[PDB]
Order: sequence, then C-alpha cells, then structure tokens
Amino acid sequence: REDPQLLVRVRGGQLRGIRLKAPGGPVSAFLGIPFAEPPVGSRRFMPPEPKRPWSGVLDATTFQNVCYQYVDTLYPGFEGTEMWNPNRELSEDCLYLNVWTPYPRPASPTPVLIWIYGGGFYSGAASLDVYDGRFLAQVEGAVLVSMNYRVGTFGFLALPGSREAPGNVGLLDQRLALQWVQENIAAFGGDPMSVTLFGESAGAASVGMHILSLPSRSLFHRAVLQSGTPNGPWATVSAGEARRRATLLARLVGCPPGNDTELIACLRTRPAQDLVDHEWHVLPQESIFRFSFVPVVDGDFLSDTPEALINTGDFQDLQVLVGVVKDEGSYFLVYGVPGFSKDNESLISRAQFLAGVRIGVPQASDLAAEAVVLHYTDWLHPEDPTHLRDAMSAVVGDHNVVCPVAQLAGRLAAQGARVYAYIFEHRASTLTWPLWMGVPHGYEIEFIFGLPLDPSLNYTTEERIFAQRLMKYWTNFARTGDPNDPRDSKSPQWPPYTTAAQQYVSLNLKPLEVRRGLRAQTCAFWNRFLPKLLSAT
Amino acid sequence: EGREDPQLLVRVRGGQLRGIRLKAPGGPVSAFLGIPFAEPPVGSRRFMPPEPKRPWSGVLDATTFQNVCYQYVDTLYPGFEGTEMWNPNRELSEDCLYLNVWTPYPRPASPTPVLIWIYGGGFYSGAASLDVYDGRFLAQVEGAVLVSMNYRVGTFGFLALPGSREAPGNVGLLDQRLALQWVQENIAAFGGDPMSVTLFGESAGAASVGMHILSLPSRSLFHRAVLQSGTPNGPWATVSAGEARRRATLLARLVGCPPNDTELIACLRTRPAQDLVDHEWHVLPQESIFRFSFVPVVDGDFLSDTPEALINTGDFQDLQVLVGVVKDEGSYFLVYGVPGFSKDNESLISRAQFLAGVRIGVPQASDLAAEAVVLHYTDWLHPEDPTHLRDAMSAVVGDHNVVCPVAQLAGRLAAQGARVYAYIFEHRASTLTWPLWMGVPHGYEIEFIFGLPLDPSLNYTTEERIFAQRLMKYWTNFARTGDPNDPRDSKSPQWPPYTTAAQQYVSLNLKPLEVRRGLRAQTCAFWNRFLPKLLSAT
Ligand SMILES: Nc1ccc2c(c1)c(-c1ccccc1)[n+](CCCCCc1cn(CCNc3c4c(nc5ccccc35)CCCC4)nn1)c1cc(N)ccc21
Ligand SMILES: Nc1ccc2c(c1)c(-c1ccccc1)[n+](CCCCCc1cn(CCNc3c4c(nc5ccccc35)CCCC4)nn1)c1cc(N)ccc21
Ligand SMILES: *[C@@H]1O[C@H](CO[C@@H]2O[C@@H](C)[C@@H](O)[C@@H](O)[C@@H]2O)[C@@H](O[C@@H]2O[C@H](CO)[C@@H](O)[C@H](O)[C@H]2NC(C)=O)[C@H](O)[C@H]1NC(C)=O
Ligand SMILES: *[C@@H]1O[C@H](CO[C@@H]2O[C@@H](C)[C@@H](O)[C@@H](O)[C@@H]2O)[C@@H](O)[C@H](O)[C@H]1NC(C)=O
Ligand SMILES: *[C@@H]1O[C@H](CO)[C@@H](O)[C@H](O)[C@H]1NC(C)=O
Ligand SMILES: *[C@@H]1O[C@H](CO)[C@@H](O)[C@H](O)[C@H]1NC(C)=O
Repeated sequence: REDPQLLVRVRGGQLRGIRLKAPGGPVSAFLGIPFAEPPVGSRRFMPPEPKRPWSGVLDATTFQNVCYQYVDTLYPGFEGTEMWNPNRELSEDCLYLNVWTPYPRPASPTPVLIWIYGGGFYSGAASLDVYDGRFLAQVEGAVLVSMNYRVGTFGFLALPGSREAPGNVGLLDQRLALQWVQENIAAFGGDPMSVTLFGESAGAASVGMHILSLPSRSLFHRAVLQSGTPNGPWATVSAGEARRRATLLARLVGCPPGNDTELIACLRTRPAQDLVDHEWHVLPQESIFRFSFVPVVDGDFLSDTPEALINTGDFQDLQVLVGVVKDEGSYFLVYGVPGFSKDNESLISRAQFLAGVRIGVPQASDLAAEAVVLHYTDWLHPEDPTHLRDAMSAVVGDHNVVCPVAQLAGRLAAQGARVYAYIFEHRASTLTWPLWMGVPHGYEIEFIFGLPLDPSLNYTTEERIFAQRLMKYWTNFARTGDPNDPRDSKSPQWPPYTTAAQQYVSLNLKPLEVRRGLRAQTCAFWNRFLPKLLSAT
Repeated sequence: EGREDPQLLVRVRGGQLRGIRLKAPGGPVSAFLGIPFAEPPVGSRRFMPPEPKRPWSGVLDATTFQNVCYQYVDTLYPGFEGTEMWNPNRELSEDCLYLNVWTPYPRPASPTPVLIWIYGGGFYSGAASLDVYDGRFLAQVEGAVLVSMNYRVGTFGFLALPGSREAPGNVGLLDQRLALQWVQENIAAFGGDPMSVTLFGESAGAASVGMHILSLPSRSLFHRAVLQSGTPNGPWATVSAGEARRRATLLARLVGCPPNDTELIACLRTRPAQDLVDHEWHVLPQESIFRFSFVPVVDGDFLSDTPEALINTGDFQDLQVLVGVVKDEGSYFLVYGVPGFSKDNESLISRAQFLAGVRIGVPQASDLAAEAVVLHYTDWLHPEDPTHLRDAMSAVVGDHNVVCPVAQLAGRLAAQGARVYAYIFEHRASTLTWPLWMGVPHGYEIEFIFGLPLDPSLNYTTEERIFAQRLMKYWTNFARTGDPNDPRDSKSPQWPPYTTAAQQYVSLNLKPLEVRRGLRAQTCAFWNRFLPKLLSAT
C-alpha cells in the first residue's frame, strides 16, 4: 500500500515524498526533486537546462547532493562552523529542490515561501538543519520550497561576452527553480499566484537580484532580504573584474597549456576540487567579506549595476521585508583579522584596529581608511580594547550589510515599494560562539524557520514563543505583503519603513518596539560621504 | 598737593599719578585710568613697534579713561544695546597706548596677585574702558590688583609687510608686551605682586594670551594664563607672511598707494586713519564670517612658527592654564553675514541656506571639505528641519572657530606638561537682549567674571549675583594659586584638572559644579584630526 498524500504528478512525472514528524503533527516532504539537467561535463559554467521527463515514480524522500564547494576547516569539529558545512555528498550534479507541505495536502491554494540560502555565493545547501521547512508547513500551513544553486567557480566563473561561460549561472539555477514552482507547485496545493522569496546573506543578495532582473519578476510577488542586498561591496563584480579572476584561476590550474572557448574548454577538463583549491587565490587584496566568484554585471541578467538599478527602478507594485542582526560583522573577524579569535575575548590594540580596517574595507585608500578609523574611534576611550574590538565588528557589518540594507530600504521606499524593516537582537541561548560576537550573521534563521519548537533542541520557552511570533510575521507577510496580524488588535503594529520617518522594529523577546533611523548618521557616512571620497581619487 | 586724598597719589617709572576713589557696591576702590605706557604711535610711528613712554613732569591726571585705538564702529543694529556695548565709549585716536589699574582702597599692605585683562574684538576692535571690563568689583570683593591696557587694532596694530623694518607686523601684540613690562616694573607701587601675574582675555584677547604663552620674550612677564573663548591656533587668529603681504598691498592700492616696501609704508602713513578703516574689510579673500583682515602674522620673530606647530612641540611643564567656551560660540556671527539669519526673527533656515552658510562659515574649505561638514552636522532623521539647520549652522561656526581649537589647545598643553582647567559656560544672562535662539553668545560670560551682577542698578537676579561671586572666586583662586578651587571649601564640588586620559571639564551655570568628560570629542576629532588630512591630500 502507498500513501496517496505522498504521491504527486509533476510535469516531469511521478514523485514519492516522505511523511515527516513535526512537533504539532505530520508534514509531507518532497526532497531531492531534480529541476535541471545535471550541469556536468560540457554543461559546467553553462546556463541550466530544464530536467528531462522520467519514467516511474522518482524517490523524493532524501536530500540530494550539495553543490561542489569549499569546506570550512577553521574550527574542525566545532558546531558553530560545522552547521554551515555540507551535510550531504559534494557533487556537480546538485540541481535539486525540496518542497514541504501540510499533511494532508491543503484543500485550497496556499501561499508559497521560497528559501534561497547564503554562503557568499561560494557555499551553502538547502539541506542544512536551520533551513528545515517542517515547522513553517505544520504550524503555519505554508508550502515551503528550497533549491540548490551552483556556487563558486561552478555557479559564477564568467568570461563576460562568451557563450560557454556567460556568468550568473547560479542565479539562473535559482530562476529555473522559480519557473518550476510556477509550473508545478499547484500539484502540492501551493498557490503559484502567491510566491514569496526569502533569503539570508548571499541568499538575500540573490532575492534582490531577482527583483532587479525583469525575467524573474513574473515568478514571484513579494520578497524578504535578511542581512544581504544586491547593492554593496561584495554582492557583484564588474565584467572586467570577473574576466580578471577567471583568467587568473585558469592560469593557476595550468589552463590553457588565448581564446574564450579554448580557456573554458580546458577549465571543463579539470576535476572540481582543482578549481576549489585555487578559488581563494584570485582575490585582489587581503580581505574579509569578499568572495571570488559572485554575480557579474553582465548587461544581461543584470542590465546595469544594482546601485544604478535600485536608484532608477519602478517598485510600485512590490512588497519587501528587509533587516539586519545586532552583530553583522562579528564572525567575519575570526576569518582574517589579526587579534581576533572565538577562544579569547579578542581585545585589540589601536594598531590592530587600523590594520583590521584595511582588511575590512579593502577597496579603501589611505584617506578613506583614515575617515573610517576617525569615525569609529570613541575619542573619550580611543585606546580601549573593548571599544576597538566592537568598532571593528561595526565597521565590517555597517560597510557590508547595515548600510547597503539602509540604502536599499530607502531607494525601494522612495520608488513605490511597500517596505518593512527590522533589527534582530536576540542571541540564541544555545549559541556556542563567544559572547563578544553578540547576535552573529545568520543566527536569526533558526528562529524564522521555527527550530525552537523542537523540544530536543533545548531552546527556552520564551524562544519557542518568540520563534512562533517570527513565523507569523514572515507568513503574514507572504500571505498579504504586511507582517501584521489582521486578527491581533493589541500589538503594537509594525509600521512600513519610509524615507520621511525611517521606521523599523526591534525583534527580540520583548514586544515589538518601533525605532527611527537605521544607523542614520553612520550610514550617511558610508552611503553619502565615502563614495564622494573615492570619486575624487 | 596737601589737600588731596593721600591714597590716590602714586609714583611710577614715568612720574607722578593721581587716581580716583571709585564706589563699588561693597566699598571704595582706587582707580588709575589712562596711564600712558608708550610714546603715542602717531605719524612716522604708525605701524612701528611701540616705544616706552618718556617720563613726564608734574602729577599726571589718571582719573578718566583715555582714547580708544582707531577702529571700525559697528552699525549693524544702530542704538541696540547688544551691539553698542562693544563699541568705543571714548574718542577714537591713534594716540591710545594707555593702561588702567584698579586696586583695593586703601591699597594692599602686602604684595597682591595681579590680573591683566586683554580685550577681544577680532584684533580690529575693542577698548579696555568698556563697562563689562570694569575692574572695580574684582578689586573690591577679591582684593585683586586688576590691570587692563589698550593695544592697537586693525591696520594700525597688525598691517604687516613681512621682512620690512617700517611695518614688521604684530605691533598690537608688542603694545600688550610693553604693558606687561610696565606691570613688572611699576605694579609694586600699587601693592601688586610682579611675581604673581595672571593674564586673562576673551576671543582675540584669549588668542593674544596664547600668543604670549608661545613667544619666549613674553614668558618672563606672567606666571598663569586664562583663555576665554579664543586660542592662538585656529582658522582666524593668525595669517601667514604671504597672506599678510597680500592684504597690506591690496589695502595700499585701495587707498592710493602704489607698490619697494619703504615707499608703500610711507604712503600708507600719509593717509587719514579713517581712510584705512573705510577699506579694512575689502581685503578678505572670500565672503566669510569669523575672519578678520589684520591679525597676528607668522613672522618667524614674535611667532617663531605657526601656533599649531608651537603648541604641538612646546614644553609647558611649569604652566597653569584655565580654558573654556560659552554654550553658543557661533550664534551671533551668523547675523553678520549668513543669509536667512537675523536677531529680529527666529532664523529658521532652509537646507539650501545651510549649504550656503557652511561655505561662508568655513571659507577655506574645498567642495569635498564643505561636503564632509554638511554630512556631519545634518540630522539624517530630519535633514530639512529648519530649527536643526539653524542650530547646526551656529555649531559649525562655533566648533570650527572656538570649541575645537580650544579642545586642541587643552589636549596639547595637558600632554606637554601644563596644568589645565577647562569649563563650559552655560548661563544666559536674564538681562540679555539678543534673541533666545542665540543662547549664550560669544562674550556674554565676561560680565559674570568681572562681577557686574553685584551692581544692583544693573537689574541681574539674586542667583546671578551669587553666581558672579562664585566665578570671581574661581578666577582669583586660579590667579592666586594656579588652581580655581577654594582650599577652605570641601565638596563644594571640586574642579578637576583637564587631562588627555580623562578629558574632564566643568559646567559653569546656576547649579553647583558638574564634571563632564570630553570636549565635543567626536566632532572635534572631525575638525582637528580629519579635516586637516582632507585639505593636506585635497
Ligand atoms: N583555504 C583558504 C585559502 C586562502 C583564503 C581562504 C581559504 C579564505 C576562506 C574562505 C572561506 C572560509 C575560510 C577562509 N579567505 C576569505 C576570508 C574571508 C571570510 C570568508 C567567509 C567565511 N565564512 C564562513 C561561512 N559560514 C557561515 C555562514 C553564516 N553564518 C556564520 C556564522 C558564524 C560562523 C560561520 C558562518 C550565515 C550565512 C551562511 C554562511 N563566511 N565568509 C581568503 C581571503 C584572502 N584575501 C586571501 C586568501 C583567503
Ligand atoms: N562696512 C563693512 C564692509 C564690508 C564688510 C563688513 C563691514 C563686515 C563687518 C564687520 C564688522 C561689523 C559689521 C560688518 N564684514 C564681516 C566680518 C566680521 C564681522 C564679525 C564680527 C562682528 N563683531 C561685533 C563686535 N562685537 C562683539 C564682540 C563679542 N561679542 C559680541 C556679541 C554680540 C554682538 C557683538 C559682539 C565678544 C568680544 C569682542 C567683540 N565681532 N565680530 C565683512 C566680511 C567680508 N567677507 C567682506 C566684507 C565685510
Ligand atoms: C587571541 O587569540 C589569537 C589567536 O591565538 C590562538 O588562539 C588562542 C586562544 C590560543 O589558543 C593561541 O595559542 C592560538 O595561537 C592571538 O593571536 C595569535 O597569537 C599567537 C601567539 O599565542 C601568535 O603566534 C599568532 O601569530 C597570533 N595570531 C593572530 C591572528 O593574531 C591573540 O594574541 C589573542 N588575543 C588575546 C587578547 O590574548
Ligand atoms: C529673517 O530675516 C532675514 C533678513 O530680513 C530682514 O529682517 C527681518 C527681521 C525683516 O525686518 C525683513 O524685512 C528684513 O529684510 C531674512 O532674510 C530671513 O528670510 C528671515 N527668516 C525668517 C524665517 O523669517
Ligand atoms: C538536551 O539536553 C539533554 C539533557 O542535558 C541532553 O541529553 C541532550 O543531548 C541535549 N540536546 C542537544 C541537542 O544538545
Ligand atoms: C532696572 O529696573 C527699573 C525698574 O523697572 C528700570 O526703570 C531701569 O531702567 C532698569 N535698569 C536697567 C539697567 O535695566
């Protein structure tokens, strides 16, 4: 006997899902659905091709392979690093998606939530414990979709203008999963006419790039950008910079033994790990929060720079939820700034702070880095190691996340979008990173996905109530484009972010608190002053 | 003699003097007003260093104030007390090198600490005869010997053709140095202690005090110093030899003198004093506020290097300094040249009027530097709010010109061995006629330090009279000991020395002393550390 709730016919054929246990009851999971032809051999660096139909019933009960990527070995065996690392076999044959739906399958078309993972476009997988759609599906009755997209050289190595390596193919893999949803989600009880994209870090940048690319705009209705944006210093590169890095890596892998075709063909003959081995050696400077192969401003997927597109685009019929964590740049420091460690309090000297600023803002001139140091120094306690340590974290998170987010929020708002902004300030009771790291980058995700609801994970009762609140904000947003509950009449209400009032809310254990101005003075420094300083260079 | 008051007859190196017995609220004071300290700097002596006054015969009458040095008379708000109080109160003349002395009546039996006042007025104006500089209260109430002198201002005191013999520049500073030498020689005749001389001044007067700190020949003439809302460093207190040469040459052209220096200077000497005054303001390089045409020059003589170089490298080990600012240093300057500003309206300005004003307020700033200023002083929550824009314009002028040069000075002096005490004067006189938006303007602490509230006829409050008394004690305890704290009083909040480590200063208001940390620390790091690096690279 077969469970009819576990049998779905999609355009490509039949699938068999698995009944999964969530705290409050069962869910139907369809894991490892292929959405594209495996991008192997001659297909490496090429745009994805739709998956060909299959015979019989395809087993969709387990997560599929994780896209070929670099594996972090900074703190081996440490939960804090390991949780972000591949949890399935690495393979170039990784173009699969996952679907979680209520059990039984909803009777009416249900709003769809599509998750796009982060990991600096060099890493990530939709199989990670913190991306588990189980809770959202069970508790909120949502149809949750997550896909794997190619990362690193495989997803973003580009020789701009070539046919064989046009770049942005990882973004195309995501666009193909979005098309798959339009064509097949109704078979799972999902509403193709109510699709919300959500992502964190590189995932949030990806969401933004789908907002700014016209062929993606017909595939979703609302968007959520958690601690990431399409604009900013790390999310994109120029055609020139991508060409430079691709040519250098090819040179590094003894490739060619000339023409775009010749070079790409020889890169295709190379074992996956050979490309990963040299991936990090193509960065122009010693840096942090910089990734070798990221989306390219090609004049195709991205018709112009995200900055140009956000300044001139029409976002009238768009709803966006944007926000940041309390300590965006804290973890980045243990990956390359001398004096920083997870194992000590990381109390730094002034000299170490100045050195760290050159690493944190690698594009900055001597004058620009001096402007940064002078702005982030506490002139009452300018040598205080704690202030210097926290100022170093603030430099990295403001430059890379907070102020690009502030910039996106403002431009979207001014150009017709309905924007809701937040600051996530709750540190998980379960967190293993030091106290000095505060609420690091990515540690709100487990709360949005509702992991505290699993009693085995040992979160507090308040954290379980808080996770439930977040799941409601996110799904009310997916449902209506407003994170506020239409039933709840004693709130306080989450107001839209506007250029005039600059209103955002604090997300913590306490009830919603409304704040105005997202690091307004400091972001005027990054967004208004620093460009004028580098434009007169 | 024989029938005169024997307490009013004193001999100085120059000859005999007759003073006057004045009434102070608490009792009488001796006053010796209009004592000549130099040969009248007229004719061929115009632009020349002062010469010591030759001895006179008979009893020189020292019962009235003497002539005010030739200067521009402010006609912005005619008949208005707010402007008029700063204006000459005696006849204008180039024969103005006179000093005043106030002592207790009867004269002290033992050597008394001396306080020497140096007036402000952007080195273009001022007089030691102004009501707010009245030494009678300090003399009566604190038993102090108070001296104030006239020094040449404008072209007469500071027009220089650097390197020339006929117009070397800084002669107004030399007039001040000559009055300090006069005190060393003659103050003991009035009961004053030449071995305990404290200089005090406000605005250009405070800058003058600082220049005496930085000029070795003045250092032997005083022991302690008070710099109220002014410093030798900063954008307005000095000019380069090049800039002074440019302005003197242009002024000569504007009055009919065609440029060799001897010929030029000789011609300038043939010109009516009023003709120079009528063209004084036309030599400024840009439309500006808080900029004065003829100020001290970096000559490599009086000033061996720039005040900035001198404060960064000097040894101040055996020096005690009292420094401070008022709450609204730049507020009044805006009604003298920033469009949208008036004493008669609330001065609520637009963003465009703020951007325009920043260019007038920071005239030496490039487009990028002016942009850095605007971005720093804008409230990005309410960037178009007229009240914030108005107050930000005042803060730009006050911080650039006073607060941050003062902060720079306090830090450098402290790091280089000086004993520094810093303050913020936040009390607005109940009697003030300037609008409320101006807050505590530049120079409105003076009347409190001099103890004018003690005169009941001036209609100050009882709290203001108690407050004036507190200030007079801080200042005179500082003059006496180099510490503004009373050794008799105990908590009685202590005024701590300002240090690089703790950056401690006090609030001077009607409430008891409150200790604060950092003098506009973030903002002054912008002006003192960042902006120079922006103009050194662009
Ligand atoms: N082997 C080798 C050789 C040379 C270099 C490098 C590696 C690396 C490097 C890249 C990744 C991990 C470790 C090291 N960097 C890059 C260093 C910058 C930091 C990159 C980085 C590393 N990670 C970790 C990813 N995992 C996490 C993720 C998230 N949160 C987290 C919170 C805590 C800890 C880890 C988290 C949320 C989003 C998902 C990823 N995120 N960004 C270089 C920079 C140069 N200029 C030169 C040479 C190298
Ligand atoms: N006739 C004419 C022609 C051309 C110009 C000017 C005048 C003037 C000008 C100077 C003084 C008064 C009125 C106008 N400036 C303005 C520059 C300086 C004005 C700033 C100033 C004015 N005052 C008044 C002096 N008295 C005061 C003093 C103090 N506080 C005060 C508080 C309120 C009112 C007056 C105060 C502190 C102590 C000393 C003097 N002190 N500083 C120009 C700037 C240009 N760029 C170009 C041309 C001119
Ligand atoms: C904080 O730690 C860093 C890293 O040191 C490592 O982690 C420590 C907790 C401990 O296990 C050390 O032995 C490890 O080396 C310190 O910086 C390094 O210090 C070592 C000497 O101990 C030196 O050889 C390395 O070059 C340094 N590396 C870097 C990146 O700076 C740092 O000094 C520690 N800070 C404090 C406040 O103690
Ligand atoms: C304030 O005043 C400025 C100067 O205008 C003059 O003074 C005012 C008080 C009137 O008497 C007027 O007739 C004079 O011309 C103006 O430039 C400025 O715009 C005014 N600001 C406001 C907010 O009213
Ligand atoms: C939760 O706590 C219990 C009891 O201490 C422990 O046995 C269990 O392993 C913990 N679970 C996790 C996920 O750490
Ligand atoms: C003091 O007050 C009286 C009474 O109102 C008034 O006539 C006099 O002119 C005032 N004097 C001053 C200096 O304000």
